[PDB]
Amino acid sequence: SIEALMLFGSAARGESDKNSDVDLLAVTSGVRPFSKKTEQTELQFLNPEELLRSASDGDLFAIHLAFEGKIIFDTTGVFTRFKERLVIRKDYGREIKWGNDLAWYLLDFGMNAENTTLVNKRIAWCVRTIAIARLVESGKIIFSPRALAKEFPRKHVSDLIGLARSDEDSQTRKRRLAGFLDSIDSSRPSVSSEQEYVSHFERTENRVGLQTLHGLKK
Amino acid sequence: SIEALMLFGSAARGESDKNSDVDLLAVTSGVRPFSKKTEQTELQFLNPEELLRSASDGDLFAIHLAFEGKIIFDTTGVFTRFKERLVIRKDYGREIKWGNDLAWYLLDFGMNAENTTLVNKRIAWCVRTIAIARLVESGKIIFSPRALAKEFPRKHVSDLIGLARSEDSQTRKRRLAGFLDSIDSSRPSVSSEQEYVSHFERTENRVGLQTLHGLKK
Amino acid sequence: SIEALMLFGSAARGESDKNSDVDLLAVTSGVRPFSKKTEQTELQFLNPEELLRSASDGDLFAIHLAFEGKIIFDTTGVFTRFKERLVIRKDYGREIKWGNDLAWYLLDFGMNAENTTLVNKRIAWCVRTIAIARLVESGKIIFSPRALAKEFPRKHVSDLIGLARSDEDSQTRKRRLAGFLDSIDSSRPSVSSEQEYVSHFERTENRVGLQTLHGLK
Amino acid sequence: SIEALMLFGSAARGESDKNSDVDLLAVTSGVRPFSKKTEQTELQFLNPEELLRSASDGDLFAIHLAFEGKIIFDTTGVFTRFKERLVIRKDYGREIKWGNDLAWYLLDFGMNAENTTLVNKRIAWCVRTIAIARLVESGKIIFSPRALAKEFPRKHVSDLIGLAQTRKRRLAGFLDSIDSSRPSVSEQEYVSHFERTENRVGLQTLHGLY
Ligand SMILES: Nc1ncnc2c1ncn2[C@@H]1C[C@H](O)[C@H](COP(=O)(O)Oc2ccc(C[C@@H](NC(=O)[C@@H]3CCCN3)C(=O)O)cc2)O1
Ligand SMILES: Nc1ncnc2c1ncn2[C@H]1C[C@H](O)[C@H](COP(=O)(O)Oc2ccc(C[C@H](N)C(=O)O)cc2)O1
Ligand SMILES: Nc1ncnc2c1ncn2[C@H]1C[C@H](O)[C@@H](COP(=O)(O)CP(=O)(O)OP(=O)(O)O)O1
Ligand SMILES: Nc1ncnc2c1ncn2[C@H]1C[C@H](O)[C@@H](COP(=O)(O)CP(=O)(O)OP(=O)(O)O)O1
Ligand SMILES: Nc1ncnc2c1ncn2[C@H]1C[C@H](O)[C@@H](COP(=O)(O)CP(=O)(O)OP(=O)(O)O)O1
Ligand SMILES: Nc1ncnc2c1ncn2[C@H]1C[C@H](O)[C@@H](COP(=O)(O)CP(=O)(O)OP(=O)(O)O)O1
Ligand SMILES: Nc1ncnc2c1ncn2[C@H]1C[C@H](O)[C@@H](COP(=O)(O)O)O1
Ligand SMILES: [Mn+2]
Ligand SMILES: [Mn+2]
Ligand SMILES: [Mn+2]
Ligand SMILES: [Mn+2]
Ligand SMILES: [Mn+2]
Ligand SMILES: [Mn+2]
Ligand SMILES: [Mn+2]
Ligand SMILES: [Mn+2]
Repeated sequence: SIEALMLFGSAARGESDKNSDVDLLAVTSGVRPFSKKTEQTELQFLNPEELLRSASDGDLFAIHLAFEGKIIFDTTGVFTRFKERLVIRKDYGREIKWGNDLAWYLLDFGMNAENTTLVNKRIAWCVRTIAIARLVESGKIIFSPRALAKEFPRKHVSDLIGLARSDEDSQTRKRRLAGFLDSIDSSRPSVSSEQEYVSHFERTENRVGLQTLHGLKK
Repeated sequence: SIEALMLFGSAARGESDKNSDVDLLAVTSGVRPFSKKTEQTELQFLNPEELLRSASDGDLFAIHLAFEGKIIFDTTGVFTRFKERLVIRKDYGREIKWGNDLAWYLLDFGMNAENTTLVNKRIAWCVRTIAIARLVESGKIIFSPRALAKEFPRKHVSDLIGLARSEDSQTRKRRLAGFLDSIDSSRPSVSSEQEYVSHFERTENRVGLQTLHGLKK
Repeated sequence: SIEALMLFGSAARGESDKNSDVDLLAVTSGVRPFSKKTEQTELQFLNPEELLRSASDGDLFAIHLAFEGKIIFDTTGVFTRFKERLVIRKDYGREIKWGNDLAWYLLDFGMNAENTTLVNKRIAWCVRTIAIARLVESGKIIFSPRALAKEFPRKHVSDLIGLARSDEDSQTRKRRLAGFLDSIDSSRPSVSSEQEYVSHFERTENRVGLQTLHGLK
Repeated sequence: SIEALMLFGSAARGESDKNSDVDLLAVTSGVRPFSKKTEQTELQFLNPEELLRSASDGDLFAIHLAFEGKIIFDTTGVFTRFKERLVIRKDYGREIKWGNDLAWYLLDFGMNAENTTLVNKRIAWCVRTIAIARLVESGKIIFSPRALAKEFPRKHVSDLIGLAQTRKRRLAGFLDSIDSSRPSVSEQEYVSHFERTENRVGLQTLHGLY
């Protein structure tokens, strides 16, 4: 069964934009994490242990749930134990490195891939993650696209996050992503071939990078 | 887009158990009415015009949304315009007869159908529709399966409504016949499955037409 | 200890304005009903037994809590037993008659009273009670001032309810209350003076009439 | 006039006991901060500019509202602008010092004062402000009395905070357990100390006679 249900995302902030979705977190035991999208809705499924682990580890997403989430119902108090476990870290350089390195892979290999929508979705994930992580290190808790652009005013932050649900395949994405990486003083990881990025993602445990690279194939 | 979102059903009452689903209503403009079931969740999609019509027509489901629904968000105020349009009727005999007639068909043809799940679900619909309507007529707003059996205490109400969540099969026909007796029900003047199709079309029993043709699939 | 808190009124409808208050209902065990107003906040205190009684008696205020109230927290489920006990009556002529009789007393004696604020509050109470009850009798659940004037289109409904928080002493209030009473085919009860209004309110169990009458003095 | 309403405190955590209150925050334009207490309810009134200031200055109480408060309604979106302005400070030693100095004053002079109630309220504030400051510096967000004693397990932490006879023995036992140092101060030198260190709560308490 489903122990608890939380509204998060822009709907929990009372904000909306052109193609906004509705974000719902369903806590149910004995299931591996997954999500289902259905006509502008998004259902995120987590088991209770994974929810508590994200708080103990100080996941940026866990910070969002505790900062802006709204409980719809909670029959087990799992969201209370979730907030009790939350430990906000002082250093998110690991998350910054993941978004940094995947941005370089997408720059080197993603701009002509067939799955344009996945590239755009994950280009935004890179810029979003770096912006969220850098702001938390500075003592701020920011998650909305409009506020990330104002609080982390690097080159093309708004444009690149705006790709999150776009099928835009213009080559101006490559020039803008390169300008953003330059504005944050990014350096490409010591890799070249696609196979080397795979090994580097494994070495640095960049799960989203591995999922993105493999997902672009088919 | 999605203007408003409402939690309804047993979760909105804090009465979810093990077999319970999670009921969510999403108001989206332009979409045709449909539902989607995903891992114990049920998403109901309506356009604003359809939502207001159910209020003006005093639909039993609309009374549930207005009485027990818990608004999660509503950017357009559509739920307020929904409640201002609500007109509870003093007479729900039309809805009562729809469930009464379909109950007779399921008693006469559904007890040995292949799709046992659909028959069990639609048997629960007949009993629940009748219980809800009778209680609204007396001035009560009741929708919990447990409270429907206490406030509408007819024979086997809890057992038959429980058939949606499914059990003592092959005694269902006896329990359904017992319920039809306790409500002083009468079978409509039909005696063929085609005569049931004809009766459902005259009386505009859409749930019956869907049920009958759904058992053939 | 406060076991449950509910938001009601216009804030729960998402349509409060600059002149609105914030309506909060607090349930505390072993306490008699009373109200405390604080910097445009209104705190209503009830015990669980009084709350559930208003549902069983079908109080018009209880209908509002059930169809428009939003729970802030509820550690005892008292709002769940509240809704299970609700019984909407087919007739509210008693509440209508209470509002009519008090309106006539204010018209006959209150238009030059010292406590103008109390008179303006209870004038709005009379018209609101009558409008709410009539709309409930017709199967509708209306409570906001704007919708009451639209759904109960009688003379000066909007103006008279607008006196709720007004210190206006103009005699135009008296002419408007008379025009309203004439539009609902109201008739003054067979009472001569102020003492006969007292004996009438006591005989007819008009608690609000007795409270208002002695409130001016 | 009231544009936003928020529930905070233990009721927002669903952890109210027999002696709890109901904490409500009302944002009202053009008012000075003040609070009304009505039959176990606590209404706190703020203007939007003051609410955003507490976020920009990283007030401990602002962090509580952002991570634990439950919005009842918000007609202006001020709570989102409130959360956008939040800047968690890298250090809260200033707050810890304020609570430490006042505790030493109350230990040296307030254990037999007339207003026994006010002494118990400010003593709890000292221990609570110190505990909450530790929790924020460590990245935690649950400011309940049980969480404070659990995460800050010094002697008699739950006893002192639980003060809303034996009070002196356990207050000194707390200062000893945290290796606290009394500031170099008489009761008149405690005044000159709070004034120099800008301990507002220490000033208003001593004159008692978020
Ligand atoms: N821990 C998280 N971190 C970052 N954001 C998260 C997290 N949880 C939920 N969200 C939000 C919700 C919001 O809606 C946004 C959509 O944007 P996103 O680009 O999908 O971001 C990601 C989404 C999921 C993952 C986890 C997993 N991938 C997947 O399960 C599927 C498989 C194909 C498509 N993804 C993985 O690789 O480990 C990683 C990134 O994601
Ligand atoms: N008008 C409503 N009456 C009762 N319930 C409704 C209604 N609308 C939505 N619901 C949800 C809430 C609950 O979950 C209930 C259980 O479903 P039921 O199957 O028992 O009852 C139905 C069977 C058929 C239909 C027709 C629909 N076009 C379809 O093709 O299905 C509709 C309902 O359905
Ligand atoms: N890369 C990331 N790292 C950590 N947390 C992240 C994240 N991306 C999103 N989040 C968090 C915050 C979102 O508000 C929230 C929903 O993520 P989302 O993809 O739905 C974007 P949202 O803020 O809802 O605006 P909208 O376009 O849908 O209207 O999940
Ligand atoms: N035949 C009918 N006529 C009018 N309204 C009806 C209805 N059947 C259900 N409803 C209303 C009320 C349900 O609570 C609500 C959800 O319908 P549901 O099928 O999910 C049964 P529920 O009350 O949620 O308990 P559970 O077994 O899921 O835990 O939809
Ligand atoms: N005479 C009556 N009979 C039955 N119920 C009555 C009632 N008067 C008020 N109510 C119910 C409904 C109000 O919305 C609700 C709050 O009553 P209220 O006096 O605060 C008027 P409200 O609807 O909130 O608009 P606003 O002027 O404050 O912006 O209490
Ligand atoms: N000295 C301080 N510095 C910063 N923040 C402080 C604070 N004292 C209290 N807070 C925050 C957190 C409380 O939950 C809340 C105070 O509310 P409260 O003083 O009523 C204690 P509470 O946590 O609600 O439990 P209970 O005893 O009422 O049941 O506001
Ligand atoms: N029984 C009842 N009737 C109407 N309003 C009620 C009642 N009980 C509480 N209230 C609340 C609702 C109003 O906002 C307010 C004005 O009541 P008023 O009596 O108009 O001064 O007091
Ligand atoms: Mn979203
Ligand atoms: Mn999303
Ligand atoms: Mn359900
Ligand atoms: Mn359902
Ligand atoms: Mn009001
Ligand atoms: Mn009021
Ligand atoms: Mn409190
Ligand atoms: Mn308090």
